[PDB]
Amino acid sequence: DWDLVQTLGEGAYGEVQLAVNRVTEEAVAVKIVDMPENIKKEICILKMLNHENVIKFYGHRREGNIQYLFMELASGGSLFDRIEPDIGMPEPDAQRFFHQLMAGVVYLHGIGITHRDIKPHNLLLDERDNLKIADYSLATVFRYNNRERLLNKMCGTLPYVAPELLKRREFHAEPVDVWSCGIVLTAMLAGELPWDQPSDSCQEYSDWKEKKTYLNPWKKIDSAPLALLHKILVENPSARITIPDIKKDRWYNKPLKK
Ligand SMILES: CC(C)(O)[C@]12CN(c3cc(-n4ncc5ccc(-c6ccn[nH]6)cc54)ncn3)[C@H](C1)C2
Repeated sequence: DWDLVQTLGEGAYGEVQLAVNRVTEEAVAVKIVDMPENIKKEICILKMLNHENVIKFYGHRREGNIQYLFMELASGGSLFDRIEPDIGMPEPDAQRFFHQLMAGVVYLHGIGITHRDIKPHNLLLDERDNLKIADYSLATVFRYNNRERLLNKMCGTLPYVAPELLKRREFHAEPVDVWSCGIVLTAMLAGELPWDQPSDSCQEYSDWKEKKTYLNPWKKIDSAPLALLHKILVENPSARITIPDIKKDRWYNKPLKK
């Protein structure tokens, strides 16, 4: 019924392909997984999703040991491909994408789900350039029956992970996703990642902690979004800005055009 045309992206288990229906020509995204605990959890999370800034899940089909996960194709491609290396993108476009990213993350956190791997390759765009949070292979429950569960597993992508994930045995989920959103905002406004990892052995991270904002990528960023990044990229997660307070930030609320 479907023909595999091109690879769309990668992940820790299986692969995501562009599939074209042999009868209707309908183009969709399909995740093909070989061989059980991890896929059952992923399917469960994908079934919970219903929001404008999260990738739409059509359903799943099992054939022997092979699992197929059907998702709405993001015709605008990835946010990664909108970032010009060493430049970024126009500040109004970055602000709009950031507003949409916050909308999707508030939605996930509201249903007690943490994404755990927010980065430009996992942020896709529809026909009208609406951002959509994709890939739930690392996603997990951090709140159930109004009771929070601490995370105790290391995962994600090193330039995007919060420092507490490397240091603490257990840590709160929401500040970790807030942090990765801050690295995404830095990438959008500067076209470069600030550090390989948020550790003391990383000079670029030490330089940020020492407020050396006269260095790249910070010197490419205007004072208003930089003031927001100073509130997000806070080492101590208990002192880090929360999403309700990000929504009150001067740059977040600044009228911008084109
Ligand atoms: C230019 C071109 C060749 O015509 C494009 C590029 N496009 C896309 C779409 C997607 N999609 N769409 C849905 C979807 C769900 C999950 C994932 C994913 C990424 C990582 N893990 N899961 C990726 C997904 N990814 C990348 N590029 C559309 C084809 C436009």
